[PDB]
Amino acid sequence: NSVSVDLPGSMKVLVSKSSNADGKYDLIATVDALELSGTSDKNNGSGVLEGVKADASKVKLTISDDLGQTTLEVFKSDGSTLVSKKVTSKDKVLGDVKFNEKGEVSEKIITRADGTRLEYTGIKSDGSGKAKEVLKGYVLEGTLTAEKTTLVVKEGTVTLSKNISKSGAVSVELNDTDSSAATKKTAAWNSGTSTLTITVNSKKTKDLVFTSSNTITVQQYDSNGTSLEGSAVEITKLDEIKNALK
Repeated sequence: NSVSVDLPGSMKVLVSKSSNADGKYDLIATVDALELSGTSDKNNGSGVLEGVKADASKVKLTISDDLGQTTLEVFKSDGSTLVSKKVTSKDKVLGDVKFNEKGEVSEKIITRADGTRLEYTGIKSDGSGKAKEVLKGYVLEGTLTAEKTTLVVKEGTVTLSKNISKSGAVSVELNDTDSSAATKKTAAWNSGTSTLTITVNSKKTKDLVFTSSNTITVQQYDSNGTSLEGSAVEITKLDEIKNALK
């Protein structure tokens, strides 16, 4: 009979213990009540399974040869145009994509391995849309273009912009429309340490670090402006980011 194999994306597939006359393995899977079935030339659970929803939408589950990745697709009833695609990759990142009546991407939600998310909605043919990053404790809102995602926090005359390039690189900037040189904030970005250093009146005031854990930390310089003091504090609420910009 069969062997159960654990899949990425909280799924299971049952694979036949031995092969058929063609050398092939039977695959069976239930996905949210829908029975899928398939045949594979490998013995490990990898391969393609198919089924059809009660509304006649076609479904396909594709499991990569190394079991690292699953793709779950729903199609219109003639199987030609995508309706939804959910891809869990070997680093457990999820991409959940919705398509327009013409099967072109309209919405994409990325869930990172740590549970933080990028939510892109109202995606248009040029790759532009609306964006939101959902972090632990707070959300950042902005826009998407084919160049970059730009999330924005505003506080007084100060605008902080977090940019995620098309390839995933982060960079951050600060603009202040204050003209009083005593009080106007400016900032320099170090992409090497992923640190935004803020300055007021030729004195460093604080370092904002945009971490590889998708957190933001704040650490103040001493009253001189010369050197850091105390220790970095993790932002836990959008107000604490706003405070850092005061």
